[PDB]
Amino acid sequence: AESTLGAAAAQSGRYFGTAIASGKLGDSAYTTIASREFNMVTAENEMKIDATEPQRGQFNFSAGDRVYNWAVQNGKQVRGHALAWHSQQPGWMQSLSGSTLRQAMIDHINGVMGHYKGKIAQWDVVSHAFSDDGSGGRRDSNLQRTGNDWIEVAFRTARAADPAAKLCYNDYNIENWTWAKTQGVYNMVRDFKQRGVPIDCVGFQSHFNSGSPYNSNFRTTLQNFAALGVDVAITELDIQGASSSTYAAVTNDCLAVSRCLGITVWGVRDTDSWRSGDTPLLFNGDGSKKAAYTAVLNALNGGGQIKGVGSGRCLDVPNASTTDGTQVQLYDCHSATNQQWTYTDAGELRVYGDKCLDAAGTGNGTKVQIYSCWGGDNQKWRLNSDGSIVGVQSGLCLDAVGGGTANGTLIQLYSCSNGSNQRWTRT
Amino acid sequence: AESTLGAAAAQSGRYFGTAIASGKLGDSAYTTIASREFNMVTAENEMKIDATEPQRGQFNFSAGDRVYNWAVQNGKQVRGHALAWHSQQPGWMQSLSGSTLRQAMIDHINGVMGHYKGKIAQWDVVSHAFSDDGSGGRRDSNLQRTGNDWIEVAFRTARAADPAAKLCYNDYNIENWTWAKTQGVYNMVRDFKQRGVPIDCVGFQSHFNSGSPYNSNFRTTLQNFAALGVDVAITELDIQGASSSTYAAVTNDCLAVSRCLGITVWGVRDTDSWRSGDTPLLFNGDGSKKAAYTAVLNALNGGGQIKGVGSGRCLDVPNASTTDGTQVQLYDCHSATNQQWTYTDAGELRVYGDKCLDAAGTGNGTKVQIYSCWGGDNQKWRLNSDGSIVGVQSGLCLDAVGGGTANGTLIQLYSCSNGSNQRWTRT
Ligand SMILES: *[C@H]1OC[C@@H](O[C@@H]2OC[C@@H](O)[C@H](O)[C@H]2O)[C@H](O)[C@H]1O
Ligand SMILES: *[C@H]1OC[C@@H](O[C@@H]2OC[C@@H](O)[C@H](O)[C@H]2O)[C@H](O)[C@H]1O
Repeated sequence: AESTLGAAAAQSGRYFGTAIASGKLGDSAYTTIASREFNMVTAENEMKIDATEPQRGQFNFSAGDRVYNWAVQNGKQVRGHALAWHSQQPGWMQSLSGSTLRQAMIDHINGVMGHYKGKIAQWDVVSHAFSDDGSGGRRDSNLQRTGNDWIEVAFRTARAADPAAKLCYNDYNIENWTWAKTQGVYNMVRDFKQRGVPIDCVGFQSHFNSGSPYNSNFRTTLQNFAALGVDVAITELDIQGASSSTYAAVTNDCLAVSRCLGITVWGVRDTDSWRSGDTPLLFNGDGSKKAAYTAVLNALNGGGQIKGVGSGRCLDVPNASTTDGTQVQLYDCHSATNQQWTYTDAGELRVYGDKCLDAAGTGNGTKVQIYSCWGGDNQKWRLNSDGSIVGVQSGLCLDAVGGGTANGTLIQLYSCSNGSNQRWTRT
Repeated sequence: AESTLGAAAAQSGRYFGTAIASGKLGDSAYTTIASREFNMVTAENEMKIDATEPQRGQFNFSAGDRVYNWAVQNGKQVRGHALAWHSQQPGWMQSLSGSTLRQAMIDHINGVMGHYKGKIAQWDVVSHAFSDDGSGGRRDSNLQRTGNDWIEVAFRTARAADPAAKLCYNDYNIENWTWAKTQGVYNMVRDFKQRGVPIDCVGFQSHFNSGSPYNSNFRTTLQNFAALGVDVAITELDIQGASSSTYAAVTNDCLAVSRCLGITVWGVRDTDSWRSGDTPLLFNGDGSKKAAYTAVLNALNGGGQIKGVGSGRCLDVPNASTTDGTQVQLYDCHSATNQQWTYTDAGELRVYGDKCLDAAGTGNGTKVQIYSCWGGDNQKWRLNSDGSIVGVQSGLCLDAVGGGTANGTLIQLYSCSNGSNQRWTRT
């Protein structure tokens, strides 16, 4: 299969997952998308320390089990997150220190993994243990204060608790190979593999934004870790603005690494994101597939003028007008700026540099025209492999009215039918 | 004098107003912006029929006076809206028809205008009375069903109630001259003037979006009505996406017509808008001035490479790199693509076509770099006449670190100081 992300990833033995929030499982729109598109699930918060052990020695898996059960019942594997780290610790653990904390860490690992023994594909045993100060050293936390060997102990503890799960070390800002933090983690994992410390995978948060941009060397980082004899996984992927090229680039980086088990995006819809202001996911708040969704799907499946297949004519702006509201048409192809369209990272089809292919509404018969670019979803489009061009907001296809093929035939939105008047070739 | 919208508009004897919502007056950010920028106020809902006459014969001005008092206390004039129309009628009026409704309409006009007698600059006596069906005729409402002369009667009643107020007929979709609706309204106003019916102005909602685009013939529309002997006013202006060129065009249309009294935008911040999803106003949710704000201010005030004054060097992307996160610098100006910036309608400074001048943060010293364009406010800039370039999200100026002038000098964000290292020209 290749119409959904998970199924597309499965073609190469990989998975495409998401972070599930138990509180959203009652949202039909949410579950419809999540059950259909992903085959791997990570509990967004339900399996963390405070959620699973609210009081010292008192475990609770009500929320964790609901996420786990929803996942397995809907055909998805699960990544456990997270067993031992400085963040979101319950009040009682935050106050602990020394051997007492070290013992509480061990007890927590045994309790949680024991509850889910043999049912978890991957466990983020330790996460966010390194600093961002630029030294490439450990983060100063109550756990780190118990001794530099706490991470190694956590992993040894984890292996014994559940030998069937892949044990991962997860962190962020370790994607760019030139960063000190990336090197610090690399050296630790290398040391671990050399000394025989039980670690099977390294998780890369992959939280990209202009403050910590994606860089092509992320593939090199993944390959360098894979060379150490550990699998790698993109664990919390989200990209500020959801650039189509960047999402495709990250997807292809995993596909280029044999040991990359799969990719998980941190959330379903932008409105479900912990960073919603950055609209960093693959689905909009209304549940519509974004331009980035198609870019990712295309990559997973192994994937100028815009000419209509049925007419042989090009998408044209009448008389090279730059007036907002000018409906586009079909016209004999020729070298002119009013027939030169540029597909942007945001999913727009631009002309003249700052004018956007624009849908004047959302239903069948909607006029498609040029309008000043401003970021509306009615100005975003998905370029499908079959040649159809679908409006993000409407979910409708660019359509040459009535199947017309002569010069002057107007363009509208219309239910996709795979008709020749809805298929386009880019040159 | 020329630093705020109202003051700039006053330089041509006009006003620049907004719609005020009484329920938002407790918001310090809201009132700070509103009090500072506008010299005309329209109550968004507080002076409508249901808000001023909750029961037949029982008037209530608690809501209206809160808006009125705030306006006068802050030096603004007031546009009354709206006395007789089909929308937002209280239940008791919705139940009326024929002569009973006709008298209730007259009583309402007398009651409300009497309360505000002599304190209102303009009153939208009747609003939204024409149909959008293309016939150019009247909208079917209980008022229209009382007789075609209801509008005339409303105006005659209003003149007698308060001879000091300018009486306006307000409507939408009457901006494009070619529309039947526009001409139907024109015919009515012409008839009124010819027969001596008291009408002093025509208000144009000016609600523009790709579904009902702004058209340059709007200036001829304004001119046509002005020639009838009535003033004109842009009453509820908002533009989808807040296109800078469109906002400037509309502003210039009013500035070109001597009888255009002024412009009112329908709201303060995008988040306050009745159509917030179209981010159609001049201020963002966090209260920052958008690129469109500067476009309007510039227009009211009379109306490639980016060289730094003093250094004489141009904004340059190091080694013509296209890598996200590359900090920009100053460098000898030369015909190169890694220079050549394009200011878009959305307020971006683009390079390479799809890369955006990007601020990785909001404080002083913030790195200014290139990043994929996605619409973030940290990618929007305002080009001031003094030569400064201010980041919309940060409110800080593009700054050449340490006042450096040699090649390699990095660009950052920094509190505006009018220094030569924060002044740019184009070129
Ligand atoms: C990676 O970063 C995202 C983390 O998830 C968030 O943690 C804080 C919660 O408030 C938020 O809802 C979560 O999405 C995740 O645990 C890290 O590993
Ligand atoms: C012009 O259009 C906007 C109208 O104002 C809105 O009316 C409906 C309310 O729910 C909304 O809050 C208002 O902004 C105005 O009255 C018309 O003249």
